[PDB]
Amino acid sequence: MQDCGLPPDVPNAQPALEGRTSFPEDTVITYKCEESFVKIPGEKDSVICLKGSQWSDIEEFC
Repeated sequence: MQDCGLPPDVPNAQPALEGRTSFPEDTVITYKCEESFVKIPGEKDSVICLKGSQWSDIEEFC
């Protein structure tokens, strides 16, 4: 369906979901590093809901 489920689990980061569990195609979700963690400059900190109900890849960035 034209919707993705929960975004991937990134270690030491938490996504901002704004109170929802389902996201429409092209939805961009940004992660914030957890306490005692700082984002690594020049790294992706968000994912996007693409076709097939699949999220784009994201690597640990904290």
